[PDB]
Amino acid sequence: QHMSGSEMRPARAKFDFKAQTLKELPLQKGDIVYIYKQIDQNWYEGEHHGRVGIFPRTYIELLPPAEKAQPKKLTPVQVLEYGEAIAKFNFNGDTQVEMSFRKGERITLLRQVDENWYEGRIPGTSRQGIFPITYVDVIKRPL
Repeated sequence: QHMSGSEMRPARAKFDFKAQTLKELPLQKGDIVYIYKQIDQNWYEGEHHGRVGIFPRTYIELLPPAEKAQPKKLTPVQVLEYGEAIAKFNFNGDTQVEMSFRKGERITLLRQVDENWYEGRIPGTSRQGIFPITYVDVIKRPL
């Protein structure tokens, strides 16, 4: 609400730095530090090993780049699957709203118009149309 206290950023120590004063704290190559406040353009301040001090920004890397694609693991939720179906009988429509298919093509279930009618499309979205359920066979209902 106040809009103050920006979040710190993870910085990586490019090299090791020896503390010369109490304000300055020691840093070792590879040591990760968090910059909660920038002392100056040439000096940065952050926390390391539970300690706080200052060091030349030229010795650390502010939020280093990520070479990993970052798969973000996975989750059982936030998922979806399209339904599958196959025509039971050859079908030859004569209208744009009505598509055509043979007695062996796969169909993607989208939704049910009413009870005996539904909308579907061929994988890849090549064709789309409506037709009676009694003329198609379902393989897997949508979740």
